[PDB]
Amino acid sequence: VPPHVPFELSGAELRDAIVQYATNPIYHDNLDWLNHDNPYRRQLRPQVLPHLDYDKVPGRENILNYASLAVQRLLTSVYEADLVFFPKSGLKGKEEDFRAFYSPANRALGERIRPALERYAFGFLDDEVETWTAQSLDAYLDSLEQSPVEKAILGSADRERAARMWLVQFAPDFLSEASPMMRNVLGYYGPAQSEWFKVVIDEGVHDTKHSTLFERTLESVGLESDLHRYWQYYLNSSLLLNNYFHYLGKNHELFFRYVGALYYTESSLVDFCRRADHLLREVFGDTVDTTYFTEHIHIDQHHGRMAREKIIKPLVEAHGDGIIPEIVRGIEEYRVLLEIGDFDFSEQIAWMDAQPELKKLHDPVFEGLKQGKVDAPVAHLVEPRGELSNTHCHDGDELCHIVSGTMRFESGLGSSLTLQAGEGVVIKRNRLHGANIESDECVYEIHSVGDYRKCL
Amino acid sequence: HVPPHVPFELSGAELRDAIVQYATNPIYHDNLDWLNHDNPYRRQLRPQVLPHLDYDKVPGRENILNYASLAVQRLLTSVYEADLVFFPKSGLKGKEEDFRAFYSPANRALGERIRPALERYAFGFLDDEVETWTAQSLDAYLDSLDEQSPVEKAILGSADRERAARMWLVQFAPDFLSEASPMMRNVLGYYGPAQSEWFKVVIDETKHSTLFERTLESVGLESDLHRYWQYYLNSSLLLNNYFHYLGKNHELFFRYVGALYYTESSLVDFCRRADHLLREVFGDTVDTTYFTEHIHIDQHHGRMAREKIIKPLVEAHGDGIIPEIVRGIEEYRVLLEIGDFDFSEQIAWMDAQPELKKLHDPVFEGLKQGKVDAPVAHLVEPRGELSNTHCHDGDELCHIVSGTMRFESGLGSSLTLQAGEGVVIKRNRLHGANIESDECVYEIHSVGDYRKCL
Ligand SMILES: CN/C(N)=[N+](/O)CCC[C@H](N)C(=O)[O-]
Ligand SMILES: CN/C(N)=[N+](/O)CCC[C@H](N)C(=O)[O-]
Ligand SMILES: [Fe+3]
Ligand SMILES: [Fe+3]
Repeated sequence: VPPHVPFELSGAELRDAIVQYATNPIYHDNLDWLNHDNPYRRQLRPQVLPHLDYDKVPGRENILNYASLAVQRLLTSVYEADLVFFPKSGLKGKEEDFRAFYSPANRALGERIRPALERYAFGFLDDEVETWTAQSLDAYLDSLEQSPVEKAILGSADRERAARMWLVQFAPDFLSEASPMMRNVLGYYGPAQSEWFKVVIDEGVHDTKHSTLFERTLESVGLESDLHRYWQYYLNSSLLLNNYFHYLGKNHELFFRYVGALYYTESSLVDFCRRADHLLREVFGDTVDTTYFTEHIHIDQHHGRMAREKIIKPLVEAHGDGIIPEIVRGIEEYRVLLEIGDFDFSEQIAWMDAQPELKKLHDPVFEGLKQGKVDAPVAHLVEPRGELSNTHCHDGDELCHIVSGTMRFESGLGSSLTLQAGEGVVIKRNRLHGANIESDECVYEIHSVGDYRKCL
Repeated sequence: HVPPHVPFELSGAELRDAIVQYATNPIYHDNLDWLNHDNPYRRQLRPQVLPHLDYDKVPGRENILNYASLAVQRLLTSVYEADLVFFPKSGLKGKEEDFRAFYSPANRALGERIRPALERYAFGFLDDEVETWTAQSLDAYLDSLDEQSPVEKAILGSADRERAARMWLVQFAPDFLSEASPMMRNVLGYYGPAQSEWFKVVIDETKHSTLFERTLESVGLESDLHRYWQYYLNSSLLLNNYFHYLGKNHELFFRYVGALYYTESSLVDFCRRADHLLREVFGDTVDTTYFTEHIHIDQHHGRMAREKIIKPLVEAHGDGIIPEIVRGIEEYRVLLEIGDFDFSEQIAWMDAQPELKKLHDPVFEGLKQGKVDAPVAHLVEPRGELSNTHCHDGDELCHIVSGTMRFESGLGSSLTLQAGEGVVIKRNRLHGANIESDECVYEIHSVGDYRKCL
């Protein structure tokens, strides 16, 4: 038997493999803000990927940096090669893209880089979450206010816009509802397998399928339900939460983490749906369809009790107390990700609402640079009409200054500024944004100021 | 600027090395026993032979029961099954290291890198075995689809009916004990009304795996995966793997739609024959509930598949998908033919062991007359060196010089070979051996066609 060479992929070889995956034409920059009923095109900004360091895994303070957003986008695309999608309008005329996404090559290239991407995406959780007995576990589960999202949306300068931005964050999860969970039903194991399957079944009648109900919610507020129309408006943290469940479902060494996360999500579901129904009704009035959420507003309309009694209990008995720390870890990791999502979304809404003031704030920041309060690297850019900078973020504060021409500066769904000669905008660290050129040519500068407040 | 795309490429020595890399995980090394003992993480891939196979030369149908094809089928089963959840019947306690060796980032990535090449090797021949359509002509075709069956003939014609039937039943263990797992692969995602129709079929599969457990146990077999790994025929793995292939690779979704229609439409006849044959072989003691769940004509999802899956998909996605639907049906039918042949051949081979032990004498004598010039391998193996099951691409003569060998030809099919004895080993037939003396000295003569030595 030849010696086993352990799997290894790092450094330049890893960078090249990531670029190889992501340079498939279906991943190149979109010329528009939206994907138009084409579930095979996902914007991975492959031109930036050669310049990121995938070997240096970020901690929590840096997980909203651009490299993390880039990796979350990559991971979503890799996981979704296992999911079936067809366009709403049918496959006719989209066969080439279908075959580009579902190909032996696209799968193999993505699967080769998946281990490194998962370390980059989830490695920080090792430091955010810390032997057990059946006794300790029972106490723990037993021990488990206006929410951050409610505050963000209800306090917004534009409540309807803020709520629409919120709703599109759920498109990949709710429109493919239960897909990551279904990954745990394949195979051959104990009575717990049928219990898992029961939960999945709840999430074959198409009209009552929960994804169909969420389609109606989106359509009732003027949004569309084709995946991934709103790709460029998906926040880092939203992708992270969705990806976490594909991670747990695909990687069966993490099965017991999923068991924990299932218990916690089912136990929290009714409160989540009640709040969602209330908030949406307050924002949109009679016209919003909240049936997706009201399917679970009755106190017993969840699978939490069954998860504890028919999944956790039999698994601990069968497989021993060694699995308990994994159950707890799934719960605690998921709770960390929820915190990150609340922060990221709140920050994004504030950033969208502040655009007029951040356009004005360009003036004193630009003046500060002239006075030499900060010595800021400058990038000088010249871009033609319709060069659409697909959405991204930067790791420090940046000042965008227009020398000549006209730019549409995009900060969120329904959140835009028109920047003309001599105008600009303060771009806040980690905030999702993009731009398009509206004149024949636009000449502009990006100044890397670090902390814009030092220029004031 | 966007860097140029380097197309995915893996072939030649790099591919061989990658296959060996995957398969040298300790959980894949040769078993010291004939059976896996309630450990679903250990699968025998005979990694020591893998460096010497040519994965670039894709076999045609005449060669798909050759050893390289068996080796690739074993590899593919293991690669696909990393996506399936298994725990031991006795629980995970004491098997955690193997659990983590199978479900690891490395094991998955190594298997996925080689999956494209393995699938070309496994299924490439179908391109030449199966050859624009309209909704009209598809209807005519489906309408045109339809005497002991080959399996009935093989089992009821056997020298040992109970043994033949047990050998048959273990072939289904990976499929039936994980029932509907490959089909479940098609329900993930977001597509039309057909998604919910697919899901309904999956739901419809007491859970059926539990019923098959009872069938196995009623005839003295065990239901832990993969106890009987070394007795799984090439063709059985091929049939199971085909459905994981269709389910994992969504460019093949429409092939799966066709294969679903055909399997549902053939299910009742299959189950009726299985029930009758098992009752004849075993009498009152066999539990056939797994099969009698589907002995009623038209009580399958065939009509729904045609009206609620095929029809809406053709309307939505166009007539371009129709040839793929047909191809799934025709490919599956080819694989069934191969399975019928392979299983029939294996049962005949098991039943003929006493004659093939006697036939060693004239074949060995023929080699002395100078009838065939045959390459000879001279082997010396200690007690308990268990040659995990495999096959050869030509007929081989095994001759024992000294010591004692258990020569294994199938489940419950064994010969004891002593000094001066041996056996004719028929090409493509699954077999192995164990050494029962302190040392056994023996010879393998590559005779090609043993009949030329007579
Ligand atoms: C308004 N521009 C901006 N925020 N940039 O980061 C520069 C964009 C540079 C280039 N068009 C791209 O998409 O990378
Ligand atoms: C009875 N022996 C036999 N049929 N062989 O092919 C050779 C056995 C060679 C070696 N033990 C192996 O497992 O490959
Ligand atoms: Fe930018
Ligand atoms: Fe042999």
